[PDB]
Amino acid sequence: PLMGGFGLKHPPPQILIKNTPVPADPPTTFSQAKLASFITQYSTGQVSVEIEWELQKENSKRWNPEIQYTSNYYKSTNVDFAVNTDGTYSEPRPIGTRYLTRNL
Amino acid sequence: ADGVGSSSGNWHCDSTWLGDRVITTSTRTWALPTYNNHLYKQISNGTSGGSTNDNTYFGYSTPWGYFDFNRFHCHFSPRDWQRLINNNWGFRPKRLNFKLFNIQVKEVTQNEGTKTIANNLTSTIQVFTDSEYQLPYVLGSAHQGCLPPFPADVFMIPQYGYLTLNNGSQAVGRSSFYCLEYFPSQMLRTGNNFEFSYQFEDVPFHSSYAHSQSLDRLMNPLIDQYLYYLSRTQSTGGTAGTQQLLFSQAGPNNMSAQAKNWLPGPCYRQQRVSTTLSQNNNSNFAWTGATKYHLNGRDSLVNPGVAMATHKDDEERFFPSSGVLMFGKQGAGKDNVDYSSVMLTSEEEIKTTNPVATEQYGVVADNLQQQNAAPIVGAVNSQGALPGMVWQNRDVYLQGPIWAKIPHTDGNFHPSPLMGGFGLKHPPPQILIKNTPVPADPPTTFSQAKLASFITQYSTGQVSVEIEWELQKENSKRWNPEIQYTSNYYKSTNVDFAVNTDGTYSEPRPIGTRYLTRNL
Amino acid sequence: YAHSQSLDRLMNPLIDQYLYYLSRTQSTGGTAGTQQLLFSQAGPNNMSAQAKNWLPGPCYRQQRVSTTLSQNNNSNFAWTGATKYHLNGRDSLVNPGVAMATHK
Repeated sequence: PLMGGFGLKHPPPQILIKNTPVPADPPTTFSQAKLASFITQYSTGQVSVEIEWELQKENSKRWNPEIQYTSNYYKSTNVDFAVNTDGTYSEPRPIGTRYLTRNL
Repeated sequence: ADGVGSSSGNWHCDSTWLGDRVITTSTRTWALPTYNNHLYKQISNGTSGGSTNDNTYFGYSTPWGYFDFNRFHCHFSPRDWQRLINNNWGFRPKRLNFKLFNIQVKEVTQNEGTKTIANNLTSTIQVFTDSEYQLPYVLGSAHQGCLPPFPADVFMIPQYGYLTLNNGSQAVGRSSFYCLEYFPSQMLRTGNNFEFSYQFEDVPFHSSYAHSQSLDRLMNPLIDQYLYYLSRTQSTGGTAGTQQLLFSQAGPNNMSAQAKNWLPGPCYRQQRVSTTLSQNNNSNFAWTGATKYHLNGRDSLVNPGVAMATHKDDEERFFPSSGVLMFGKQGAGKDNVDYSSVMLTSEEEIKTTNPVATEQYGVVADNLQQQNAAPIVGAVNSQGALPGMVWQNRDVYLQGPIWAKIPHTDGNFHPSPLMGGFGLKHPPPQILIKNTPVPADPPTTFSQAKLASFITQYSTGQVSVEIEWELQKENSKRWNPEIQYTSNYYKSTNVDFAVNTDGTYSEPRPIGTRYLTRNL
Repeated sequence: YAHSQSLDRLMNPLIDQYLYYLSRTQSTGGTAGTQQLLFSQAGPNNMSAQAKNWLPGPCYRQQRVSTTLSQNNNSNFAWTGATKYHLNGRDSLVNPGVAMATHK
């Protein structure tokens, strides 16, 4: 994929969910028209997704230290990757996946 | 175990195509109201009012509703119907399975002007099938109220009623009254579900195909016949007309004169109507010039009638008045709607074996000729069954009825439904459903009168019907390509057999079942 | 046994049919009679116009005779007006004939 990712011929199936329609009271005389009146309704619940990942461990003879991803040492008004005073979670920066080096 | 917090069933819609079987299955959401305030009622219409003698009836409307799946588009998507009619010569139903599940019962109450709706967890509904066919069988009259063609629609369940012998509006002595509470029925609360299985009796395959040969062309075009016919009764080329009997062998030159083993199917004539308005007469002949039958003093229109070709070659515009099934387009009125709204079916394919609906069956002699008396030949407008006669049944449609119940009688002739379908002596039992009445608070002092005050109530739920179909595969040595049913290639504002911008599912045209050919 | 339903009344009296029939060939209410094709669904109001799956049994007509003497014609039509069949040059009276209702 050009956005980056894992191209999959059979990706994880997409899960579809819908509230079953519940009709409001029909008339007492028969009518062929479909029922256009429903009870206003919504649903809530919990969802768990669990992915097992396989890792390729870094094995390298490089003598000097690697570059690592580290948080800023200096003081700040609020912590990065944490809620603010109002309770809003924010992500300060995009975090790329490549800090390690290999030989080309 | 069942309960108020667990679902009684799952949603299933599929068509499984395996070998020579196809199993179609549908699920819909229904809503069943309370009919007749839980009352049986006599209903009748007499000739005393503006009604004529033909329209009189006597019968009863019940509190009960009933499920009707009897139309094909209940069980087939337009794509599943296309696989069927393109690839197969015939099909017949084998068995069905039926389920009610996920039943909600809800009470509704009015306070001033506000409405409110609440679950009633302890209420029931009553469901029974008439396995023994002890009730008037009201399916197969092509009534509305079938499951919708499109699975996302929610439909109202139709009220059950029946008609009985009458004289005028009054009832005769043989008139029957049926109390439906007098059968055993299963009672279901919101955790209960209902199921039964039915197996179709052996029925001939509906023939989905056209003949690639007309009935009168079965001959070899190359070879003469050894039989003779009477070619000429008069002397040819002579200065006198002296009569002489001359015989000839029929051959490629005159095929119309050859001897033939078979005859076209039976004929009962219809009046011809043109879609071009100028060609029709100026009058209202719809009822007057109609083809009717007369039963116990009441004239009943013959609709659609015996299966007959809609029109002959190179006449598109003519159709028999009552002869063809007529379907309406989505959102069409019930009364005096214009021609553009209806969809006229046509039988093209049976021109081979069947006479044209609007024309005479043939011509027979009216007299015994003499040297004095000229021969006279009359037309045959209506012709019953003769030996050596072959015909095709009317074609089923995606919008049309699947089966009918063969009346129980001493005798019948070729018991196949005239709307098209599968005639069944033991059709699928009709399923009856009703909300059990729940009384409003009775008085604190005893009274003998029955309780007329009830809690306003209705129920909803899910219904699954699953039919296994047997297929007759097409095996043909035809070299050139068949005609197939195909969607239009050109662009359009909206897709055929799909919802529009407003969400309304529509069916553009009736789809007949015969695109394949066989040899006659 | 007798049937408790006539052959043409097998319908549900409550519900309309989804099929249509040709109700009127002429323009209604207009100062001109210009022909126009108008279709309608048959229903409880007109049952005679509904589509039906079956037809009444076969018919071979008989001459009608009244027990009231005054109503009958004055002649002897017993043999002459009789319903006969013709077999090898001999006319045989059709008796009793195909099963048909005696009277309406």
